[PDB]
Amino acid sequence: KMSSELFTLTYGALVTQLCKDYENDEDVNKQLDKMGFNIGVRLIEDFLARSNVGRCHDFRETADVIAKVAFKMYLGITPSITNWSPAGDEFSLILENNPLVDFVELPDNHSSLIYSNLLCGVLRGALEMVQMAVEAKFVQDTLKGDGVTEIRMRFIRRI
Amino acid sequence: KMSSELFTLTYGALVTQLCKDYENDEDVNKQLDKMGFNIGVRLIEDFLARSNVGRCHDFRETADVIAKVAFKMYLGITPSITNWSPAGDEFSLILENNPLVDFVELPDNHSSLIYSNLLCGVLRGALEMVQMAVEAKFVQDTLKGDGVTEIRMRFIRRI
Repeated sequence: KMSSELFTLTYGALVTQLCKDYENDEDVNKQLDKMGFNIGVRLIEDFLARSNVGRCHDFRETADVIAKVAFKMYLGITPSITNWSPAGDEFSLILENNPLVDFVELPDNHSSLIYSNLLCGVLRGALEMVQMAVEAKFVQDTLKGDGVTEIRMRFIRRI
Repeated sequence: KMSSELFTLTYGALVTQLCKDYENDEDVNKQLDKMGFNIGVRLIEDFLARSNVGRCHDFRETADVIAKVAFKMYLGITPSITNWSPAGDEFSLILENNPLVDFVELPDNHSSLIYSNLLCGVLRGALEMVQMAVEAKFVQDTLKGDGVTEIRMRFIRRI
């Protein structure tokens, strides 16, 4: 196990490089999400090998495992699961900080950048590989002056 | 604290992006080292705040702190310190794996890529900020079929 500061600074270098390569926040958002997807498709293999979940396609069990096991294992934090839809097909992950944003305050010119957008791709890619089509999106971000960071996750369909 | 697999895959995404941006292994090596330098100049502040070292410019004490505290804290591993020069101005860090290379075997066409070159920049940038000019370079790499990964560090001058 390792503390996170070298990880967060390395992620910072990646965002910096993408900003150099695209000079447009929406393009950066997109590339972070695509990279995250590729990471998630690989990361799920590590996770399933190390965990006790096996084969399952239950959305609530999935929320619990993501929040209480995967976030802890890979980011050192445990977000809360809140704000369930009536159908039980949508939930939020609530993070007290932004785990990738220790000490990285945004320029006012970059209001549209979703700095930690990689994480949405990772969630979507990982779950695709266990036959669950989901959408993950930031709806709050402490970097933008919100009181929490919130990732909203929606179950679309079984694959 | 967090396990390393999301960190190593994120670093992988960074190397991948640089390979797309440059298509030349030497250019990638250079950019990783430059990014590492920028990271090290920031990381040293985190480290000094969290540690008991204060103000010091002793090369052997520095080797010990790097190996036994900083590597453990930021990468979850403790390299050995070996192979001291007679003058005590050069030493090696010996790593049993490549910490950033879990599951990333190189193409034969990329023999010149120093995949984890970011780490050399981090070492040099961090030490510059405590007034020590050093050179850090990979001299062995498990990714290239060597039996260990070895980073050679040389003290140049006080700044």
